[PDB]
Amino acid sequence: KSKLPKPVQDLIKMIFGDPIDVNYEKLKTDIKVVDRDSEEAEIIRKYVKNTHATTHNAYDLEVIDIFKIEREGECQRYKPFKQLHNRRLLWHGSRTTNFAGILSQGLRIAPPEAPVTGYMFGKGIYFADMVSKSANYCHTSQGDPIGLILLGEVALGNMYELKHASHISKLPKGKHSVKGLGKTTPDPSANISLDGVDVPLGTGISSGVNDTSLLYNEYIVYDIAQVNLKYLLKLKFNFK
Ligand SMILES: NC(=O)c1cccc2c(O)c(Cc3ccc(C(=O)N4CCN(c5ncccn5)CC4)cc3)oc12
Repeated sequence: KSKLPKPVQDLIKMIFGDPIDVNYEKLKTDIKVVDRDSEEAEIIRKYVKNTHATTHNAYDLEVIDIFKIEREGECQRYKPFKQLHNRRLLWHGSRTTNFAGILSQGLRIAPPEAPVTGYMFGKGIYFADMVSKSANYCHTSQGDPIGLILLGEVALGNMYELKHASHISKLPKGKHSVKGLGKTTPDPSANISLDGVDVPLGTGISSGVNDTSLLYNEYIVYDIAQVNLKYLLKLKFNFK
């Protein structure tokens, strides 16, 4: 029998579809349950509440569990970016069947053999500031309505801000990331800081950007070391 807390046991069962504690160790990730009552949990629930897009109206989201995560070796990998400016807490969704690999190997760039279809700025690691934009990538359904989503600290630095698809060969000198500019953005006046990381949990407003292909922002880094995975949420999708 497992010596892990029940919510972690349930997470492992979800990810692996060996004993629980053996499957836990395969993730090479410290997983802690975040207390419901805590400042962190309050902030995260607000981020989920406030950044569900109006056009993503097929479902609403309920947070079941919040986990704080620390991948083995992450501290030393992220160190060269830990002091870069413009570090933001951003969403990344993925199918549940991908999470064993994501936690054990981290988020990775798609290999050459994968289609570039779906990647408007070329292969990289993609994030949203609107929970629903990322939650769509969980590919949940009425029959399978529980999904997993990440919050990563992403070291964005100087952003190369684009409005139309462009598979850039290289970042311009002095740039660290790409930001796709959407028509709607979390209200920047509502940004808060959590442990030195900016959290854009404002309700969506018009960005005032015209001549753009994107409804909502997206953020791309091209070096896996610019990501520090921080939280993993188990979400209930309530389909309408
Ligand atoms: N995932 C997000 O939260 C996200 C956020 C904002 C913009 C995009 C945006 O344009 C994408 C692109 C995207 C493009 C292609 C795929 C895609 O098809 N993928 C294949 C499956 N996959 C995977 N398989 C095995 C191991 C690990 N991963 C994940 C990738 C998935 C997503 O994802 C976004």
